[PDB]
Amino acid sequence: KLLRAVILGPPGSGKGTVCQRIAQNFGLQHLSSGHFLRENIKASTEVGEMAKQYIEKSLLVPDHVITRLMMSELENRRGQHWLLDGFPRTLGQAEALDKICEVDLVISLNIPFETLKDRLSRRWIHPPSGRVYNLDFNPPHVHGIDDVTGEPLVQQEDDKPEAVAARLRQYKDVAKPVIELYKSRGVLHQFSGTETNKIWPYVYTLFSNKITPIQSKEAYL
Repeated sequence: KLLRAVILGPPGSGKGTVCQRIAQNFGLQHLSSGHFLRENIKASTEVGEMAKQYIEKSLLVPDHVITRLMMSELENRRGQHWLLDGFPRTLGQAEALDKICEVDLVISLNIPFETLKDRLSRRWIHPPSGRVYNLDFNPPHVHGIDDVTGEPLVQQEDDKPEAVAARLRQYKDVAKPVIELYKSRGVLHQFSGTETNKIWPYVYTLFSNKITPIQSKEAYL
């Protein structure tokens, strides 16, 4: 009856964007830990003020605080369709979620490493300012130099294949137990394609199979 949907993927996969587009196209509310955290901190709720302290003191909000905050928000929404963006991250979080609902749909965006590494291979940066140029997207106005200063661009260590592969492995170590849990329940769709422009229709058809769209012309595209 009510859709319980989750979208997962590593940083830079496009899941925040796809979630928002799904939210507009299907009239779902975009639910994420980041969004509820900001809301709670802004409103100075009990969990909000804890979270604030975690960020200021340790630069990191513990998973159990995110869990607490999500479960309490989702409990105030049990009469609506849920689209969870990037939650559950960990297996304990998944176990908590399963106590409050039956998850019907999990999408994981598992873009091949070769594809992620190639996008990052044409990133150039102006170190002093942090200005970023992707040559296939937002190239500099003059080859090899910063738009503002005319100073040389460089390729940084964070975008090199070894740094990228290490971050990908860290993400998968955390994500794998959740993927396996939902894979076993028959609810899981993994995008592993090379054409990232196909992510949007791939996700869209999976929601169209569950719920009727609000017939926007902003689907294509």
